[PDB]
Amino acid sequence: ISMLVSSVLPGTVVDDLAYAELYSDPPGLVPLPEEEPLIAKSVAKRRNEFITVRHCARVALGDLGVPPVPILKGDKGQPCWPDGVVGSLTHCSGYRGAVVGRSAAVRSVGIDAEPHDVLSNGVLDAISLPEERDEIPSAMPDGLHWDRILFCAKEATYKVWFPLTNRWLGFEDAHITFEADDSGRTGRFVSRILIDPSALWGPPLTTLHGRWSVERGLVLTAIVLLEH
Ligand SMILES: CC(C)(COP(=O)(O)OP(=O)(O)OC[C@H]1O[C@@H](n2cnc3c(N)ncnc32)[C@H](O)[C@@H]1OP(=O)(O)O)[C@@H](O)C(=O)NCCC(=O)NCCS
Ligand SMILES: [Mg+2]
Repeated sequence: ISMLVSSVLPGTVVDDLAYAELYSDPPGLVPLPEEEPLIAKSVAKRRNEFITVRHCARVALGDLGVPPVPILKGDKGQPCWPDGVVGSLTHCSGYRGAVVGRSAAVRSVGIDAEPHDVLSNGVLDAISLPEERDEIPSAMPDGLHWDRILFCAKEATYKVWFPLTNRWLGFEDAHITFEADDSGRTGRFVSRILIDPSALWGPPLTTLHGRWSVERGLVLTAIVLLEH
């Protein structure tokens, strides 16, 4: 099938990026030796997911011109990319995906996949602002689980943010606004950061523009920031 993450990478960015995805855990994918301590005591389902996602990452790197390398885990769980590379990883039920780019062209990337299923009201209240719960249902087509799409967009926001700030970003630290395309299955979002927006260097992260998509029972979101 066609790759789902394509739908949330706009033309302005897609040619600076490489990506790969899978919808299962193929047998005989293996970790690189350096990675094995990370999943040595993990349950098989996590072990295999980890392996598959790292495999997608190396396939994408390969497309970028980067030889296969181990991808370790940093201090706050972030992937350790090779120098000169930025990227993002995501998994959920029925999806494993990776997007990478060269850091000379791409400042940061965050992606996230979720099942297109409802969230509990308890979760919705923890991850949303009162104003989002008022605004989004009007912006989004009936039938979309906009609670999950919101949640997915917030997680993508953190992933694009952390490599540029090395600071925490909570769910109530960004206000997300949505629009829907005519298809009703794709659209844009903007995350407005509500805390100190300063990057470690360069321009501040004040308003982050992303894309969302619903297809094959999945929500995909992505934010891509280019180097200017
Ligand atoms: C870490 C988190 C963002 C992961 O998102 P998720 O949708 O639950 O799970 P995903 O499978 O999509 O993503 C997991 C991957 O995120 C990546 N990740 C973890 N921490 C990260 C960080 N600090 N920066 C960037 N990427 C990170 C990892 O690569 C991980 O996979 P791996 O363990 O195989 O290497 C999420 O679990 C979380 O804890 N969020 C709290 C922060 C947040 O979302 N704030 C909202 C800001 S508006
Ligand atoms: Mg997710």
